[PDB]
Amino acid sequence: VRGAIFNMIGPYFNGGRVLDLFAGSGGLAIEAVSRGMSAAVLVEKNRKAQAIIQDNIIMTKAENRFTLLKMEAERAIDCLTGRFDLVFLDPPYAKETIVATIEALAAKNLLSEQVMVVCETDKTVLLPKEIATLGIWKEKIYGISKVTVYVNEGHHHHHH
Amino acid sequence: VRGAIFNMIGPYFNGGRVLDLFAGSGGLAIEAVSRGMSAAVLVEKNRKAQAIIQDNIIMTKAENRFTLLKMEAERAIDCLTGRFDLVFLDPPYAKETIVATIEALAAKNLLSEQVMVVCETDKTVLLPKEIATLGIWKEKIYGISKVTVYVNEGHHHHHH
Ligand SMILES: OC[C@H]1O[C@H](O)[C@H](O)[C@@H](O)[C@@H]1O
Repeated sequence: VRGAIFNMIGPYFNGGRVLDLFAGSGGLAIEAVSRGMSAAVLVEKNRKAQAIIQDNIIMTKAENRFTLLKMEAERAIDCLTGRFDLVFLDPPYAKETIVATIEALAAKNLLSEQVMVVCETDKTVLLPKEIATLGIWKEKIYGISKVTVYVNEGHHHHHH
Repeated sequence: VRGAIFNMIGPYFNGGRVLDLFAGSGGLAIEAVSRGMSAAVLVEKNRKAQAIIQDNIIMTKAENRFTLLKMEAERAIDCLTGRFDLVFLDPPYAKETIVATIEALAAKNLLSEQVMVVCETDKTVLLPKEIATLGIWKEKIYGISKVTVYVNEGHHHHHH
């Protein structure tokens, strides 16, 4: 569904910083940078996922644009600084706390003025229309998952 | 002071990852990227230093190349994953912390084969010739400071 997600929020980007809080294989972050983002911070504590991410980043030929952090998402939010323009939140079902996480990101001033938060959850997960200062821009349900995209009030339209 | 330091280890670089522990104002990491390093991870626990770093990062017009972590160096090392090509160390309890930090970095396999670990300390601080698998390559004293650079046994000779 990589192409599906990017057809929603992209397909191409104008640079910026990406935060992938539950990076997994690194797919989301890597493709985002590929499609136009400048750099990406990937957070994934899963030992097995690490090796895969490492290899995927090296295969991009622009590996230095990726920073992998082996830590819990909550911990990462309390240690990262600066601001992110695109945030990917695809937590495993049992650890999913989209609302709390976005509120934390906003409270820690980790979101850029023009920010987009892409959430991937089970199809059955209901999310509020507004979280912090963000609002749902798009929501698509395909297969057993649902992708919900939050953006800041006044987020600029995407250029085609 | 930076001109002297970089004439020792540079003066230019063709890409790579920088790690600036006990970053302070982040001056070394920023200059290293300006000279050719690809990206930098800076770790600084002090709140005032963090503010300064964030501001300096903006003045580079290439802020997307920096990742600032607000955490203890020890904690940071346990969360880092990529191999680093250039490491800057200027910590409190210099001699003690430099040895412990290099030992930790080496144990976590966070140093590239051709890594340069650059230590800036008071002129009187005496550092050991060897730490873990590293050894002193260069050491220069000027003004009221001393720069010591550690490298791995297989470090390649540098150009002039
Ligand atoms: O927040 C989303 C926006 O982030 C950055 O500004 C990107 O350059 C832009 O392409 C993207 O639409």
